[PDB]
Amino acid sequence: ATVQQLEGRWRLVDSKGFDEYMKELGVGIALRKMGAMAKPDCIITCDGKNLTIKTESTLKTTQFSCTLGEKFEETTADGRKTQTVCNFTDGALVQHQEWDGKESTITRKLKDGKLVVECVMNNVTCTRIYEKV
Ligand SMILES: CC(C)c1nc2ccc(Cl)cc2c(-c2ccccc2)c1C(=O)O
Repeated sequence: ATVQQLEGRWRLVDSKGFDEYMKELGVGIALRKMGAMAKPDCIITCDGKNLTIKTESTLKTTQFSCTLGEKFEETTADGRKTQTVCNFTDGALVQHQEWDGKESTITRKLKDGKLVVECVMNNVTCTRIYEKV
């Protein structure tokens, strides 16, 4: 298991719990409708400890870059300005976001050749699955 195994362009094939996660975040109706109906690609590139994650669809595209282990200001899809850290740990990329005394974790793992993305805030969870393209 290495962070490099997560590289490439990945296409969303299954979502569960995403709308609920967005309601927990407090996302408004315009963006929730967009997120319910987008089928984005995820594009992950990594060079050593440098990581970029771009999420791309007609409806909505976002991108961030970071150094693994380093705290940075991430502007999210829904416009939060979080203190984020990403680490590759026990075979998963773990992204922890902190803002206004709130927290959310997003994990990304390779399973059976598919990218599995899991999100949680206050026990409200989502699982999104991507196949490689
Ligand atoms: C971190 C992840 C679960 C995520 N969280 C979000 C949290 C809130 C919103 Cl409004 C969007 C997202 C979007 C996302 C970005 C573009 C198209 C569809 C979904 C994504 C995404 O797929 O990158």
